[PDB]
Amino acid sequence: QALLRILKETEFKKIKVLGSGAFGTVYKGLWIPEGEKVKIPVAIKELRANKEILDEAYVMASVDNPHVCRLLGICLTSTVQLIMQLMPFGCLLDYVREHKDNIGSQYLLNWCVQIAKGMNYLEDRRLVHRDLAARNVLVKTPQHVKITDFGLAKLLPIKWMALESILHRIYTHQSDVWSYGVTVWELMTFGSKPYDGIPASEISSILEKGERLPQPPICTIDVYMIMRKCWMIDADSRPKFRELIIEFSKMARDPQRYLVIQGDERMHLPSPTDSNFYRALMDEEDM
Ligand SMILES: COc1cc2ncnc3c2cc1OCCOCCOCCOc1cc(F)c(Cl)cc1N3
Repeated sequence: QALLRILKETEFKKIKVLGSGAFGTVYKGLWIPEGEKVKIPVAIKELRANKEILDEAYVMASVDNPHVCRLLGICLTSTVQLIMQLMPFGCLLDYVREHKDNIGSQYLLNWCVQIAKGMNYLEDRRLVHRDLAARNVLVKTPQHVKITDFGLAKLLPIKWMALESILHRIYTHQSDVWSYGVTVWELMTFGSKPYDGIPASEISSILEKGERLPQPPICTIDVYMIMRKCWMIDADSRPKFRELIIEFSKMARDPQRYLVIQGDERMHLPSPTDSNFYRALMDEEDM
């Protein structure tokens, strides 16, 4: 395909390590096009059957949405190194932790809109994410986040999975809606760990008995009810992503009534001069 570039070992180098998961290790790298002197920053994930890999990979490189990250290139040899575009701000989970007092309700609600927009695109393409979490939402600019780690799931998180995924390994677009709720909960708690102190082996036990994540202190009841319907036992009773896009888009038009944060009227707001400046330098895709 013309979308997944197959790279040689000799045309890219790992430079600095950025993080790891229980799947692979993410490096900041450099691509040196053959015959050129430039060095282009890329992100590289070295994972811990080659045809199966390439096939799932083509499926990945076929995502064309402003809020979904595209797999750009691959190098199948010693280890499976995956190449995508570098996001200098990092993952959305770390971003809300380092800035846990200077994030206003306009940003948080718009992030919820965009993640749902990206998830809705995955459902239209009939692709199940399987690993949605704040750690797997990247920040391109503060005004533009993107969902990442799409396919790595099958190519290779108890507290984010739905009960039916935990009990029966059933992953559907509605179990992704459960995962979306936990991702939204994480953002409204500024990066708190869900079920902190609870062993992962016991989560399905507490889920069956009716307990859910408690109400974050900044959430009104309108926002918390959306998160609670995402955790209904009946998977067909959970909201659809298209319904979530509409609901968070409404609340983003009056952020102060649905989120109570201290100084929200003193926090930075996306400026047109600022949004145009970010676009010309870091974010030229369509939107
Ligand atoms: C500025 O720092 C970063 C820039 C990045 N640019 C692009 N992609 C990244 C980046 C990760 C960074 O580090 C922050 C913390 O690490 C994040 C650990 O979990 C998120 C991993 O999600 C991925 C999945 C993948 F398949 C591929 Cl290929 C790449 C990434 N991650």
